[PDB]
Formats: sequence, C-alpha cells, structure tokens
Amino acid sequence: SHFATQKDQWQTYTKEKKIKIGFDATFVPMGYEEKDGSYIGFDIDLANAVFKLYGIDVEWQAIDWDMKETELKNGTIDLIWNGYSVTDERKQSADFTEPYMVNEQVLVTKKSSGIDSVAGMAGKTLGAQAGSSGYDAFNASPKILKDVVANQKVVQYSTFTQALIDLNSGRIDGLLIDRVYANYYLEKSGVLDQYNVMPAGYEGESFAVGARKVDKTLIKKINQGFETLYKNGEFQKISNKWFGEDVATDQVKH
Amino acid sequence: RSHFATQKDQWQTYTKEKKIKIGFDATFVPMGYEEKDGSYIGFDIDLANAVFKLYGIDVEWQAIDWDMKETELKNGTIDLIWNGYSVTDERKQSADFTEPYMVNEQVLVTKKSSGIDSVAGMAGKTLGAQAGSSGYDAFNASPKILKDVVANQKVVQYSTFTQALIDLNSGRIDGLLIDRVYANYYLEKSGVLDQYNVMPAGYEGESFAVGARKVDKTLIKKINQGFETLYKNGEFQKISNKWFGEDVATDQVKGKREGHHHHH
Repeated sequence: SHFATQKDQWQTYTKEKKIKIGFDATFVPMGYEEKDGSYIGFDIDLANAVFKLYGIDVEWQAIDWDMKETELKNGTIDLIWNGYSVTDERKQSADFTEPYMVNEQVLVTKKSSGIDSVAGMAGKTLGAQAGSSGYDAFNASPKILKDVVANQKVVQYSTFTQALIDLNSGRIDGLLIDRVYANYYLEKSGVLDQYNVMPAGYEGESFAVGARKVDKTLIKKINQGFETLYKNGEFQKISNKWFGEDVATDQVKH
Repeated sequence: RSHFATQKDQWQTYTKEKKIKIGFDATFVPMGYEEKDGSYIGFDIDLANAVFKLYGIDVEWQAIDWDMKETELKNGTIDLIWNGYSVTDERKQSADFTEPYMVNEQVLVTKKSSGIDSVAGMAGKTLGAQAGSSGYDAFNASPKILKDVVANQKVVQYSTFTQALIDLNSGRIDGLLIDRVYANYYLEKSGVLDQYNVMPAGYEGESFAVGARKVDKTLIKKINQGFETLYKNGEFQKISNKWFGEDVATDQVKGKREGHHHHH
C-alpha cells in the first residue's frame, strides 16, 4: 500500500515478524559496527530483547545519522534507536517512548583520592573532553563545578582514554564525562570499582526511542516491553553487561 | 553573486563557480604565510588545496588582518578561516567548525645524544624556552610539569628559536620547550628531526580546525570528508611529512569517531 507509513502498522510488524531500526554505526557503546562487521551495543541488545517478546526480529539498518528523521518519515526505517533523545525539534517528526536510560554528566575520581563528592572538588583540578556536553555544562552552570575547582577552569582532553591517563597518574583530580562513556570504558577494563563515578549535577539527556507519530501502538508496546524485561531481570542483565550498573529509569522500573 | 549569499549554504555555488576564498594570517609560519618571493605557502595551504582539489574547486587565498577574521567571514569577504584556527566559545558565536585535523602543544626537545628520552628525565637539567611564548607561560602556570624538576626551577629565555637550538646543539642547555608546530617544522626543514627526541610536554594543547559561516553546513561536512579521503589515499600523510616530518593526523582525520559523540 502507498500509505502504509501513514497508518498504525503494529499488526504489520507482528504479522511480518520484523521491524526496521536505524542507527549510527559508529556510536559506541549504544549501537555500532565491530571490526568483524557485527552490530553490537546496549541498544542492540535492549531492542532485540524487547521485540523478541513479540516474536519480532529486528532488521538493523546503519544509516546516515543526519537523515534519521527523513528515513523514519519515508518508511526507510520504523524506529530511531541509538542513544536517541527527545528534542522539541525532533518531536516535529516523531513520537517517543518513555526514556529508558539517563546519560548524565558524571564526575570520576580515584577511590584513593578521597574525593567522594562533587563539593569535594573544591580547589582541585578538573579535566574534561574537548567540545563535549560536559565542557558546555561546566560553563553553563558555573555554581556546580566552575566556582569550585582550581583556576575556575577545566583541562580539555581529546579522548576519555587520554583523560584517564592523567586521572590515574594524578595530573588531574577529577574527570567530568558522559555516564555512557565512564561506565562503559571503566567496566570494560574491569576497574570501575577503583573509581568514584558520581552524577555531577547537570541535567542529563535521557535516551528514548523515536517512531512515526502514527505508530501509537508500537510506542506503547516498546514501553511495556521495557517493564516486562525489567521484571524478568533481562534489562538488568543487559545493563550490567554494558555499564556494570543498572541504568534503568524510574519509568522502566593564534 | 547573491546579496544574501552569506545567508545560505553555498556548497552549490562553490562547486559551480569552482572557487572558494580562504582567509589567513600572512605571518603565521608554518601554517600559511607569505614568503620572501611573495608566494603563499604552508601546511594549511597545502592541506586546504588538497581537500578542494578533490572537488575540483580552486582556492583563492586571501591574506587578511587576522583580528578581522570573524568579521571577514560573516561579511562574506572570505568563506573560511583556515590558518591554525581553533574552537573557542567566542568563535563559536561567529562560526561552525570542522573536526580538528591536528593538535598543537608544547613539546620538550632534546638531542637524542643527551639520553634524555622523557620529560621526567629533565630532573636537574637546564631548560630553555622562547621569550614571550605560550610555553614560557605554561612552564610557570603548571610548575609540577617541569618547573619543579628542572635545574634552578627556571627557564633560560631565548629571543629566537635559532639561538635556542644553537645552545641545545652545543650542550649549553639540555632541553627546549616550544610549540610542536615550530619544533617539527624547523627540525624537519633542517633535515635533522631524527637526531632529536620531540616529546609532548604535558601542558594542555589546542586543536586546529577550520571555521566557516554557520549556514555552510555542507561545506563543513565536505571538508571533514576531504580530510578522511586524503588520509585514506595517503596524501594527508605526504603533506604532514613534508612540513613536520611526522604524521599529525588526529583520530578524527583517521576516521576513528569512537568516543567523540556528544548528546547527539
């Protein structure tokens, strides 16, 4: 039908036992292409789990991320799921599910540093990622850390790995970074327990799933899928595998 | 040309007219500068020329009053600011940036014959720096890096890099702190880069990127893709080696986007 995209197609996804989901193949650790060519990530596991409950297989489609809204509206994909989030501009092209994970800015310090509180950064040196949302939040809400840390400024680094090198050596006392990165990397390296990873105090972006506004049943069925997985313990397993913690939102629970 | 050209995405025009104008500071060696003979040369000039050659776009190089760069860009007098330019919140109010193509930072330079192959190895050794340089200020601002360990906890200041090197070569000083762009450029130009240890000092650096009008979203993407294309076909590496004697490509230029996503 020429107008499938203008209708609630839940009965279609369920009958065809398949649904198409677009993602940015480079977005570690939400959904990305590994060196061997496989598609893995938190959202990959999460979405596969949700749809498995309905006997639906996910057809993962690596897309031009800038074209995500267009592809969703054209029927190229049926969902945008890859660390996606609500934006009033995005709400122009899609309806969203309840948020499933909060990606807030976290302050990371060595357990041995004794800095187990954001306020404990008073007079201490802070590091952050160049051009990251953490850098911007640092300035936007100065009362949180700027007016506390040494020199009222942050040392900028290229990557979390370079930043972590200086955190470990002691060149910097703390590191402000995306929760998604802090937990994924520290857990993958098996040293998460050697660090205090604390919510910094800035409003974090909530990850949610995007669908065509007409697919109302689809959205609610994903929402329910989250609950189902959180009650049978699946959500926690997936979450632990990727972040070493339960990231479920209250809703899921010159 | 449209009165509102500056108001929109001109990728169509650049490709059509097969031209784009880039502003630079004619004194900024080695990124882009005017030589004695009057020619304009530099790492950025070679890099930008190479990127636009991919698209069949000729580059019109415009030496500008550097202080007027953002104005020139917004005025439409130039289409890009490419001459060791970088991101700052202030500059972001006037332009959009490509991904960074190289990192500049203070490097500690020592002769390989000195045996000093680490910054820590400078303990008790004499350090030189150029007078009125970013390294001088960095040396003092972060004493724990080198100031505390070097002899006398001070640095011998030099007016020119040439004098500094003369003394490094004679043993007068054991190490020299200077911008990576200058260290690699001069040493490679002299064909002696392999006789020195050029090590990142530990002081916060800066990342060079290209600035364009915020409306030129496509142009920015085409440049980012250009960097990647040149690295894939080897041209970036050739240009980098010509000017610095090493590969200065950032992970972004190399196509490694892991860890660079910001609440997208």
